[PDB]
Amino acid sequence: TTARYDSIGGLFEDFTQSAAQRAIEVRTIFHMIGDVSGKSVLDLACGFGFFGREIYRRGAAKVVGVDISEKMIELAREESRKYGDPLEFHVRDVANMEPLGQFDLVNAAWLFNYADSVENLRKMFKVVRASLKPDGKLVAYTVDPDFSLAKGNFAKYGVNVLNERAWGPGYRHDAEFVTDPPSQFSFYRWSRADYESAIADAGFSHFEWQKPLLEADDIATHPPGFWDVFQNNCLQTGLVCKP
Ligand SMILES: Nc1ncnc2c1ncn2[C@@H]1O[C@H](CSCC[C@H](N)C(=O)O)[C@@H](O)[C@H]1O
Ligand SMILES: Cn1c(=O)[nH]c2nncnc2c1=O
Repeated sequence: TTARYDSIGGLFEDFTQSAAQRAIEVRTIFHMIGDVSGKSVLDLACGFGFFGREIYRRGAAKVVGVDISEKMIELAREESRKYGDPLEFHVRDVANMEPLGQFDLVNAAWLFNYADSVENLRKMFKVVRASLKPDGKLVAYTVDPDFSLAKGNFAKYGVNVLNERAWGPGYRHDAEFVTDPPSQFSFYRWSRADYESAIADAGFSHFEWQKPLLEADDIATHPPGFWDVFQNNCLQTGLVCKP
C-alpha cells in the first residue's frame, strides 16, 4: 500500500490556509455534523487531523483518525502533541480495514474520491456502516458526480485539475494543489448511480446530497464573477448517510 500524500505532507496544510474553497467546505461540513458534545467520532482520511481535532475542540468525547499515509499520520500525531489533545491515529487503507470500534459519527472529508475502483468504493461504504452505531450517521465530502472539466477548471479556488480521463465506469482526474511548488495528486469521479448503489448495498437506508454553502460574505470578498465556476460546475458535494 502506497500513499501519494507521503510526498505532499505539510504542503497540504499550506493549501488549506490559502485555498478560497476551503472555508466553504469547512462551513458545509460542520453544518452537516451539528453538535458533537459527548459523541464518539471516527475521522476517515483524516490528513493532519483537521476535522477530528476541531470536532474534539467542539466537545467530542473520543476521536480516532485514520489515514493511509504514514507521513500524514506523523503530522497528525505531531499536532496532537503540540496541543495536548486526546486524538489517536491509525495508518490504514480504509477500503481494506477492519472495524476499530462503534462510533456515533463517522466523518469522511475527501475519502471516497480516492477509491480507485467501484469495488473499492463499495468496500469503503461497508467499512463505514460497520463502524457506526445504529443511531449514528456518516458525514462525507467528495467529488460531485456532475463535475465536468469542460465546464471550467478550479485552479483559482485552489485545485488545478489537469485532465479528465476514463477510468472503468468513472473518470480519473490528475490535479495539483495550488501551493509553491504545486503538489500533484489524483482522484476519481464515480457516478451518482454508483455512489447510491454503494450506499444502499452497505446498509444505509437514508442519504442526502448537500450542495456547498456559499455565503454573501464569500461573494463580497472576491471580484465579480469569481465564484461562477464554483457554483455552476461544482467540483465538491457533501453527503450524509444514516443506517
Ligand atoms: N484509501 C484511503 N484510506 C485512507 N486514507 C486515504 C485513502 N486514500 C487517500 N487517503 C487520505 O485522504 C487524505 C485526503 S486530504 C483530506 C485530509 C482531511 N480529511 C482534511 O480535509 O483536512 C490524504 O491525507 C490521503 O492520504
Ligand atoms: C477534488 N478535491 C478537492 O477539490 N479538494 C480537495 N481537498 N483536499 C483533498 N482532496 C481534495 C480533492 O480531491
